Amino acid sequence: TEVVMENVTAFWEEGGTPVLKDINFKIERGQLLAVAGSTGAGKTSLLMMIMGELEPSEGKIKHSGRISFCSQFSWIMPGTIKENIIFGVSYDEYRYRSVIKACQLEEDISKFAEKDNIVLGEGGITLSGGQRARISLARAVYKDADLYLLDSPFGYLDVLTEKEIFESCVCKLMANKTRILVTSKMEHLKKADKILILHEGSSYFYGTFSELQNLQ
Ligand SMILES: Nc1ncnc2c1ncn2[C@@H]1O[C@H](COP(=O)(O)OP(=O)(O)OP(=O)(O)O)[C@@H](O)[C@H]1O
Ligand SMILES: [Mg+2]
Repeated sequence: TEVVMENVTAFWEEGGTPVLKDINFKIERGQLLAVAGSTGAGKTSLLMMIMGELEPSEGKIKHSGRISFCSQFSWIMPGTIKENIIFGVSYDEYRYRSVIKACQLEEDISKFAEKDNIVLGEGGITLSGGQRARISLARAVYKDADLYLLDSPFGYLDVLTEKEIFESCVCKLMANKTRILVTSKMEHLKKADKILILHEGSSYFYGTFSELQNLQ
C-alpha cells in the first residue's frame, strides 16, 4: 500500500495543544519512510493516526490494508519463543527461520536446550532488553501485512547490532514492503526513501537524506 498525509493536524485532547501540525508526506508502495525527532515530537502519535487511534482535525490520510505494528516498548507473553514470534499467525518454517535469522535470534535460540520451544514469560528464563526487543521486532515482521509500523524497535541493542539488523531485516528481508521506521540513526535516514523529522508536532524537515545534505 502507499501512505499519504496531507496537511494533517491532530489533537489528543480537544481544545489542547496539537500533537501533530500540518504534516505532509507520501510513501510509494514498498518504500521506507524514516521518522525522526526528539522525545515528545509526535512520532508514536503519527503511527497512532495511521492505526486509527488518533483522528485528524485537519487534513487527509490515505492507506489501505493490514498493518503490523511494533511498539517501542518490547513485550512477551507466556509461551515459547516460537509462539511469541508467530503470535497466532499461520506457521511456515521457511518464513519463520528467515525472520529469526534476520533478527539475529538464531544465535540466541541455538544456545537453549529447548531451542525454539524455550518458554518465556513464565518465570523461567528472563530475557535481556535486547533479546526482548528483537523478539518483538521478529513478531511484527513475521505477520503478513501491507504496512509495517516499526516504532524505535532497536531498544537495548549496541549500535553495530542495530545497524546490522536494520540492514538484514528492514532493508533486505522487508525490501518489497511498505515500511515506516521511527529511528534517529544517520545510516537509517541515509537508506530511507524519504525522511520526516518532527519537532514539537511540526515538520522540521521532509525529503531525502541527499536533500538534507545539500542544505549544509
Ligand atoms: N494515547 C495518548 N493519549 C494522550 N496523549 C498522548 C498519547 N500518546 C502520546 N500523547 C502525548 O502526545 C505528545 C507526543 O507524544 P508521542 O508519544 O507521540 O512522542 P514521541 O515522538 O513518540 O516520543 P518518544 O521518542 O519519547 O517515544 C506527548 O505530549 C504525549 O504526552
Ligand atoms: Mg514514541
